[PDB]
Amino acid sequence: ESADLRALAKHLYDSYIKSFPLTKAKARAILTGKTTDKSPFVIYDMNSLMMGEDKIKFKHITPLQEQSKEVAIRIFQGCQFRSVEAVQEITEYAKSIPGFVNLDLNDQVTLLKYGVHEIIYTMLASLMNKDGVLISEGQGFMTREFLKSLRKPFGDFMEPKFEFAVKFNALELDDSDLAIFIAVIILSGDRPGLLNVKPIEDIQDNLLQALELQLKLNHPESSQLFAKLLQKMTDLRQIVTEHVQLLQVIKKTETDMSLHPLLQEIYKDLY
Amino acid sequence: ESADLRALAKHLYDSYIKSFPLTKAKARAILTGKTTDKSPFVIYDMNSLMMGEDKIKFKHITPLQEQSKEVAIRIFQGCQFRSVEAVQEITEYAKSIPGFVNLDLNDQVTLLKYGVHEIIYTMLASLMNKDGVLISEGQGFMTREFLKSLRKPFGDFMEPKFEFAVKFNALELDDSDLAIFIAVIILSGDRPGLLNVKPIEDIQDNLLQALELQLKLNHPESSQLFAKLLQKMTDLRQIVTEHVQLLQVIKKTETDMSLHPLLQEIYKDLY
Ligand SMILES: CCCc1c(OCCCOc2ccc3c(ccn3CC(=O)O)c2)ccc2c(C(F)(F)F)noc12
Ligand SMILES: CCCc1c(OCCCOc2ccc3c(ccn3CC(=O)O)c2)ccc2c(C(F)(F)F)noc12
Repeated sequence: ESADLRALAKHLYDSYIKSFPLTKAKARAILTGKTTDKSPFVIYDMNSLMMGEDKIKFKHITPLQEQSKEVAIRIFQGCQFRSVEAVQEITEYAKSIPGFVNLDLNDQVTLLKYGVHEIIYTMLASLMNKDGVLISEGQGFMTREFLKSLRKPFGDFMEPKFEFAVKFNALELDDSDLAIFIAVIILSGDRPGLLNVKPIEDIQDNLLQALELQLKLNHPESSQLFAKLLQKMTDLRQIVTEHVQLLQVIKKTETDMSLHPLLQEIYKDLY
Repeated sequence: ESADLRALAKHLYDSYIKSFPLTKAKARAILTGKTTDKSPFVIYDMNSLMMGEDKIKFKHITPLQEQSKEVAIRIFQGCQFRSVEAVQEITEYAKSIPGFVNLDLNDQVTLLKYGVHEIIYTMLASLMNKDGVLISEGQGFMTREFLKSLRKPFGDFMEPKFEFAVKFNALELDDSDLAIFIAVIILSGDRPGLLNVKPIEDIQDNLLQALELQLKLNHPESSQLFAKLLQKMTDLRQIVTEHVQLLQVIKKTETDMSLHPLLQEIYKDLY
């Protein structure tokens, strides 16, 4: 039913605004300059990075760890911290998705374990453009060129996400759209080790309907926007697999690395 | 006018029926012996428990967790699992209380965050009699005696809710009464961190009027039920402070640390 599907859309959007501090609308305002409260410090090379990290004078020290390593590894650690925080926000949002908490508790973990990074790259695009990405709660902007030039492996962890973002952002989705798309990703019946597949697919079918209606009602001039959005779901999967492999590379080229206890669990036995 | 207050009550009752599948009328019929045809499985001890635990799995894999830990901890974890489910139902009901979704987003989160526990205990009384509580949407019935027999910490974690349900159920409230009372509790202007108190009080004032007329009409012979009902909140606030306080001890003296990413994160400045 339309009325129902519209209510679900409205619901997902609300918990989305509640679960994710930096939305696309806000990210865009900062990137476009439209907003007015604090222009982002730009990090595009080694000297601006030092000044950006030590910029800590009027801006206190983020909850993330300090440092005592090289640049590449220090960015890797910042990506981990930030990624761990995202996971906490996505889990909170996942709980508001009608049906999700009613699922077998093991499948709730499985859908989270496999859909988390897919969601992190999808939403990370909201903070990107072809020249860089907003960091530190929209406080800074690290250029694509800088991140791409990091010694060997580290650089390849970044560029892929950018090529994805540039194509994903051409779809022009907004928060209300993304709120439903994210939910479609989490309720994926094809995740490895799911015990009760059908109940999860029935919910996804419902969200898929809500998403289609949402796309037709918010972008009436965008032909097949629904299909082209679902296609990007394959791009996401490639990002994660690629990422998982570069993680294997890093185990051979770096010394004591070790990921955060929460990220280690997600990657334990991951495709 | 009465008519508007009565129309609000009916709106609240209808939303309530949609948000909460197992109503008091339904539960009381099961707790008694109406339409004798599906007497729930009664768990009255450890053997019966495990006998019915794998009985709601003997069919298929969809419990809350299975045998592989201390029974007391496993029952405590099932309570958490169900608690997170109830939160989602309460949230959905909240959205139907006139005025709620128009409040500041942050305040909504805050009202729910502190109100849910008071609501969960209030509503659990509908599923209890002096001797036990209906579980798994009325599929099971676990005896208060058994809940009480759980080792020291866990046992006295359950009994206070039974002590509260007996005294509460003596007020003889029905679903149409409870729908309004629930709404009154959610719209409490004294929760910590509320940004706009005035509007929350204005809404609650209209609900207090609705609840009072409802009680005056539905229970004419129950002298001052309205006042006695408001007074029960002091007992609920107390029950919550106890439960929260007892949660401290549990967090400070236990092994199993695998919980639901809701209640935990939810607790903040929570008395
Ligand atoms: C979600 C990370 C987004 C991100 C950036 O996005 C670029 C693409 C990031 O791709 C990732 C995402 C997650 C990552 C890594 C490396 C490890 N992880 C953690 C994980 O795999 O869960 C790389 C770039 C820089 C930062 C920083 C900074 F280092 F500046 F503090 N924090 O977060 C960044
Ligand atoms: C809402 C709990 C209701 C309840 C029961 O009610 C007894 C009183 C429950 O009191 C509570 C209420 C909330 C609770 C706990 C323990 C943790 N929580 C979550 C929380 O409030 O933080 C205990 C008893 C057993 C179960 C089970 C079973 F273990 F059988 F699967 N599921 O749910 C039960």
